[PDB]
Amino acid sequence: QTIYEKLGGENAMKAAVPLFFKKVLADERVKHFFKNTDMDHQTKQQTDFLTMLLGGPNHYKGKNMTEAHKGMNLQNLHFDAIIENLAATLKELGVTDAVINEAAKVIEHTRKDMLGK
Ligand code: HEM
Repeated sequence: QTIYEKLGGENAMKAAVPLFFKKVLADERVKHFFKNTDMDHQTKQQTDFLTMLLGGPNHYKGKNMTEAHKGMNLQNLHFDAIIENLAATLKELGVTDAVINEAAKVIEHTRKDMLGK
């Protein structure tokens, strides 16, 4: 069983990513980083990245997490906000706390790759 399957597979991921962006783009700590972002493109990259990271098909062709956030000098409070919004998204979509934690635990390894770049 992969975390991707536990979350409900492809239709669940396609629902979760725009709901995660709806919470990110409402969060004072991080919404402004997206001011000039093409959000259709970013929906596709982020769906492909999370799907690959959580054990679904690997079709991610984007940048690595240092390149993706290069020159943003992101701080720990920004990464906490992204995790909090993904957790709130998956909870609103009916995922149990155990599965949200498994997913967060994988994503958390990316923190050192993108902070302070
Ligand atoms: C730490 C707070 C974070 C902020 C403020 C943030 C913000 C951003 C922004 C502004 C861009 C794109 C610049 C543009 O193309 O318009 C980007 C690219 C990306 N971010 Fe983040 N991100 C953060 C954390 C995360 C996390 C935790 C992940 C994955 C778990 C992630 C995955 C990505 C991916 C896949 C891209 C796309 C790279 C590509 O287009 O090739 N980010 N991010």
